[PDB]
Amino acid sequence: PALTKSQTDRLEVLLNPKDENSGKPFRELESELLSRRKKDLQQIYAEERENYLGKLEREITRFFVDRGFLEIKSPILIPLEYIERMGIDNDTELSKQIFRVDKNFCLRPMLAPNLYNYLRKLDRALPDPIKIFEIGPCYRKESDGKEHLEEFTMLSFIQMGSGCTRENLESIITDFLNHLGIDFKIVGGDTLDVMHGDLELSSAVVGPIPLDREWGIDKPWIGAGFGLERLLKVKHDFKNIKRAARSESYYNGISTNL
Amino acid sequence: PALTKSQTDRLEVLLNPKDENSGKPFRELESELLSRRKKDLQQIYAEERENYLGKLEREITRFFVDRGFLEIKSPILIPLEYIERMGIDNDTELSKQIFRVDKNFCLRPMLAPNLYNYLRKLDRALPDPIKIFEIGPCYRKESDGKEHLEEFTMLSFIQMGSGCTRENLESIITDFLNHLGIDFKIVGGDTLDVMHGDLELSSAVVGPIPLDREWGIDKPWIGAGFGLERLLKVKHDFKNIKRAARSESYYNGISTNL
Ligand SMILES: Nc1ncnc2c1ncn2[C@@H]1O[C@H](COP(=O)(O)OP(=O)(O)OP(=O)(O)O)[C@@H](O)[C@H]1O
Ligand SMILES: Nc1ncnc2c1ncn2[C@@H]1O[C@H](COP(=O)(O)OP(=O)(O)OP(=O)(O)O)[C@@H](O)[C@H]1O
Ligand SMILES: N[C@@H](Cc1cccc(I)c1)C(=O)O
Ligand SMILES: N[C@@H](Cc1cccc(I)c1)C(=O)O
Ligand SMILES: [Mg+2]
Ligand SMILES: [Mg+2]
Ligand SMILES: [Mg+2]
Ligand SMILES: [Mg+2]
Ligand SMILES: [Mg+2]
Ligand SMILES: [Mg+2]
Repeated sequence: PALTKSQTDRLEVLLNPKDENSGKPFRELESELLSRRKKDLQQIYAEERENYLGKLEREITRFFVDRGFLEIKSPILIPLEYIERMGIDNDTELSKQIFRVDKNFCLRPMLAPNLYNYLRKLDRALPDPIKIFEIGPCYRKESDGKEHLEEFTMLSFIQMGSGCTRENLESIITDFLNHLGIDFKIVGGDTLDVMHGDLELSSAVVGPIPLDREWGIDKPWIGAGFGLERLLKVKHDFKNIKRAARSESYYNGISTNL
Repeated sequence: PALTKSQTDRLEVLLNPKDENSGKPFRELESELLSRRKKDLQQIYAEERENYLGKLEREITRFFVDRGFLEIKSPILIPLEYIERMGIDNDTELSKQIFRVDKNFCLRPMLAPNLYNYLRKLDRALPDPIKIFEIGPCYRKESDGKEHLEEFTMLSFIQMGSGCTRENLESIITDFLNHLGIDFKIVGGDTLDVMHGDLELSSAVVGPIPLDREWGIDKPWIGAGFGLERLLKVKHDFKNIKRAARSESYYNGISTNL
């Protein structure tokens, strides 16, 4: 007879985007998909052995290092006061999304506060313009599940000082996404969102903005923040973002429950 | 007159391992070190632009991928039950070191529980022996500060099935550390610690151990866990591990308070 909804969910777990009702019962559809997915893992294991998320991070790192941006690795566990100093008050959606740790810390929901601090300190040492980027874990409590992870990975890059125009911002974005092979449109201090269909890949900002002064920043700047799992989702055409996440249930978008 | 202890602390912050009392007052020692450290940052910014921690991670990744180990990226935020299932009861030192998040989660203090789960699942897909590794953030509350970080980075690798001997374990360790250029001694299921002088670089284990069965593991295995910041500390001869940490105060071991 027809597939149950539960059986269809199970097959959808094992289904990869360009695999492709029939006289075929569940048992045989499942056995066929199990066989294909095991072979996919075997092929990764025999050849490249790289995780997509780690690999994307290395590729993005190369891109920005080669374009003059300094690679930052800053804390993931940050002072809780950075959150209010970011102007995230009980008025904003974000205030409710913070994972708190102990009395005085939290998991960073974005890279911005640490990068603000790096911008100010590095301005004492480095010639104009100051170009930096970080890639790493960020955390947000989320109700939604298809485009949101509670544990995700952000790329943020910033240029500060000379050349901080909207055109140069859009140009970096454009070179970046064409380099990765990802289709996009830019939709618009100035605040621009980089969209893939209805999926937000990035929020980008042309500074200065009034918030800067809280962080001791008094120069023009441009920057953007990207979700790596969203980039992976689009690039590999995963229909659920959980296939692109740090996970025990998926490896390079392949189910590990085989 | 003599340097105050506070002034000496300040200079020690700006002092890098092979920089080198005098008729020289604080102001001029400080200005000289400030000048050298700014130049160090300028040189990084002009040339390589890579963060040491990120770079070490890429180098370690290459090493294990090239030796047949599958690269894993698993959650950092893990179920609290993984901790007790690791046999970390209120009897062990570790139970007191867990950063809890919400009711049911915590920051992983080690990579082992997630890798146990990957070993069991991948054994259904991959040929013997199963070789995997992960590098990423781990978290422990620590009282000590000179060799311990509360936020650090672990490398863990595991081989499971055939070839899981103490000799092959010691051989991987040995090739690994000679590749990185780090001096060590191995000190000794079997439990071995990889030492640099009095500093522990790694705990390594030859399985099986009784804990395996909790995780559905019933094969021989060998593995080890390394602190990346400790490796960096030794390699760059930093006298405090905070120079090797994710930080807003140090960049590649250079003070950012200039
Ligand atoms: N929970 C999440 N899971 C996965 N990626 C995320 C998440 N939150 C943000 N991102 C990514 O980080 C980028 C910058 O963060 P930003 O604060 O602009 O997100 P956002 O505007 O809250 O996104 P959304 O409207 O989709 O919630 C986003 O464009 C998105 O790509
Ligand atoms: N708090 C920490 N900061 C930095 N590195 C750490 C920390 N805890 C563990 N490591 C690194 O992780 C490796 C494996 O973890 P393990 O649980 O064996 O540490 P440990 O035996 O508790 O170390 P120690 O005796 O130094 O506390 C250690 O050999 C060490 O290199
Ligand atoms: N607003 C996003 C992306 C972003 C925008 C501007 C600057 C940066 I640095 C990052 C975020 O930080 O959540
Ligand atoms: N005991 C250390 C290092 C280690 C030892 C054996 C196996 C693995 I995988 C890792 C730890 O996991 O904290
Ligand atoms: Mg949001
Ligand atoms: Mg949005
Ligand atoms: Mg946004
Ligand atoms: Mg310890
Ligand atoms: Mg120990
Ligand atoms: Mg140990």
